[PDB]
Amino acid sequence: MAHPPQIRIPATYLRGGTSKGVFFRLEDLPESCRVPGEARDRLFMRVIGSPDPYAAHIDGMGGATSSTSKCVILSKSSQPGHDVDYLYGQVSIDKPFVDWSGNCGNLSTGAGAFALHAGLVDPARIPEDGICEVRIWQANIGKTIIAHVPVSGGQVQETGDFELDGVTFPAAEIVLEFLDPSDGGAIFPTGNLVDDLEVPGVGTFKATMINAGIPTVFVNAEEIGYRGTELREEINGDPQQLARFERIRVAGALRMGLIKTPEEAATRQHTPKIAFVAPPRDYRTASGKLVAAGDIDLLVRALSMGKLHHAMMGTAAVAIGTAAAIPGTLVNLAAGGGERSAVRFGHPSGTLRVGAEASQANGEWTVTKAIMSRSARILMEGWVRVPGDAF
Amino acid sequence: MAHPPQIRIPATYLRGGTSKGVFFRLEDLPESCRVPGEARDRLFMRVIGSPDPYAAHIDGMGGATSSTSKCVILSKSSQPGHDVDYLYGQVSIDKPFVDWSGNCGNLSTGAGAFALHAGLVDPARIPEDGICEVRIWQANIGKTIIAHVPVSGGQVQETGDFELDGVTFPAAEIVLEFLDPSDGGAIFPTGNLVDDLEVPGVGTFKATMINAGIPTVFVNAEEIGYRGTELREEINGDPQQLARFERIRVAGALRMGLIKTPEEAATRQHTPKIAFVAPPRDYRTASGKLVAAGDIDLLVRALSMGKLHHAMMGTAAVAIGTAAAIPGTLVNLAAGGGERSAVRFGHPSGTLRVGAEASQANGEWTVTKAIMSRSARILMEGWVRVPGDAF
Ligand SMILES: [Cl-]
Ligand SMILES: [Cl-]
Ligand SMILES: [Cl-]
Ligand SMILES: [Cl-]
Ligand SMILES: [Co+2]
Ligand SMILES: [Co+2]
Repeated sequence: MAHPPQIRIPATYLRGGTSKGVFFRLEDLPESCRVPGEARDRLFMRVIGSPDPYAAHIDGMGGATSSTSKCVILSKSSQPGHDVDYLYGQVSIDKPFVDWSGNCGNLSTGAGAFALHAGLVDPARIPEDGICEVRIWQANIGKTIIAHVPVSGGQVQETGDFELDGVTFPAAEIVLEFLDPSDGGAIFPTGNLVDDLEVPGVGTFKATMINAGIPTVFVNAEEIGYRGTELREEINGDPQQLARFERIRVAGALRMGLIKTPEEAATRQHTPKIAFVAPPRDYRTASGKLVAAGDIDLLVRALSMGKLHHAMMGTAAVAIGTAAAIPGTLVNLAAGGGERSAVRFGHPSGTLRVGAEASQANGEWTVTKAIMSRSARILMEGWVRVPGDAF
Repeated sequence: MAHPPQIRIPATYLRGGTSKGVFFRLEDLPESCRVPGEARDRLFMRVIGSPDPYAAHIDGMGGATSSTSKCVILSKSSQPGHDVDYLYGQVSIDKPFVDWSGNCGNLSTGAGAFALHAGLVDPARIPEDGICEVRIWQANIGKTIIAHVPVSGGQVQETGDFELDGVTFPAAEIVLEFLDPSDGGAIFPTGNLVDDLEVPGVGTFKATMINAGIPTVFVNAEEIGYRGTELREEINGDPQQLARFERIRVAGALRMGLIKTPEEAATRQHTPKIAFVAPPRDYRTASGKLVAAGDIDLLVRALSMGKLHHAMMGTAAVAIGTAAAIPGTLVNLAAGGGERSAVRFGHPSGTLRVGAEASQANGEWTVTKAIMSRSARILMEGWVRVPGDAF
């Protein structure tokens, strides 16, 4: 017949962190799609509803945003010491293209949960009640992610009271550890944990300039004239303040070797970031919610693209966690000094717990872990349908 | 336990026309949700991922647009001469509200298909191969919709080569008939099928002013200086042309009693619409595709909000079909006159087949049917999950 029925493909549609994706077990895919290739790419384009000239994904599982135009394959890992191989495809909205070159750290959370819903983890590793350490081989980039997935009654504990910025409703916390994570080069491009940063016409300030997550210039709130508790309204409305921060950011860029000249910074607004830190202090948000000093290890405020950020940027959260873990940095010192392999920092809209491990050898630091918390949940499970001739 | 597992609710996620919705059988809903009420509303808010302050529906089935924030309940009809009752809930994105007062004609297409996937139609009515006449009681507004759903092998024929504007991929055609469809009042507010419309400083033109679908002023292309084949670029770049059309539109508004004064039209830009018609003629689109005169019954071009529309507005498509069916209107005459209970018209980007039936009694016309074609397909089927405490 000219128009056979659609194919039904077992799938699970999950929220993983602040993204949605359609998840497949490798064995559930059509035979032609069980290796990488054009069939697989076509299949996922079609599941998602791409390429779409209307840019709306009305005819597929996509939501017409980068956060909602994603497919994931999990399989039992061939890689020693791992439970699952995790492959992530970013489906272009308007072009026929599936990009396999990246990772989605948000969908990693979903990979750990799905590994268990999918039956891909050795049951010797799954408690009746507790935590399952799901060992994920990120197959796109060749790196390990450990997802500590809570379990009740032998099944993933999905529900709970853990809040994640950008996730409307609270759910159960899944802690992720990115092992040996990888603008490359030295963690401390100046070779020092703290430098005297000269900012022409502004001052000379202590600063930690760190390349971890994202190149970031950190300074002490107090020294640059801030309390560390400031919210967006008291900064983002004063161009004089904002211009001053940019001067510090440019000075650090120069000192970090990210630009050769200060005018080069006009056209390099994304990195480095600029943030200021302080020891903990009670403060209230713009919303009205109180954060007590006892509840946090330090305060951090960061600017992105010339404005104070409302919470914290993802890669900058990694820079904080990394800097906190390395004793002697301004972030470490703000958090109390000594060992700080996990810290909870207060940002304008709430608090965030991050962590890191790092080691030293001939002055030279290596980051061995990035640690963060996210959540995941199943939205729908069953089968996706596509036309059989579409791939 | 403090956080029980999510509930799994049997559901089907379908595209119906140019919308997506989550479809339920009434019997599959939790007991508390099998009558209208707060539980049901909460359930659907939660399935969709509302209310969402981020306006992104990352934590639900919604797509954060009005077209993708919809839930549907079908049940076996209690209403004599009907197969299913069809209830549609529009879920607000940012407020906790489900609106049950409207219909979605696009999701009607999905209602007819789902009625069959859901097993809700008497099998005496379903062929092995042919068409199933699904008789839908639109429970929100109290009206009948007949969906002619194609069937192969005793199952809905979903796939096919029928194109619908706003639907990325072709699928099988489902013809819908809206029985006794219902700015109300007379179909012809002037009492005439054609009037002499005086447009100050522009001219006096034949016009059909019809209230069906939407109040529309129709004129003959030739008389107002157009060929009827014009595309957007040759009109939408000339303010003098656009101002002239608006004068005609205002003249018709006045004559239709929709405004008391011409200045009132400055703040009433949505109705009436203004369109011009012509007998069929070959033309090429901006894309480059040729439409032959033999393939169409007439040409129609409409303006909305002061600009030539790229195809045709939904409610204006109904006005065309209705006017075509009523012998003596300019639309009927453009289409060849006589009986025209279905017509295919050529618009700037393609062609559209619409239909109507109407009857006359003491000069007074009543529309008994609106007929149009759409398509539907299942995107995913199985179960949605929500937290059990969410509703
Ligand atoms: Cl195959
Ligand atoms: Cl496998
Ligand atoms: Cl219940
Ligand atoms: Cl029922
Ligand atoms: Co709770
Ligand atoms: Co085809």
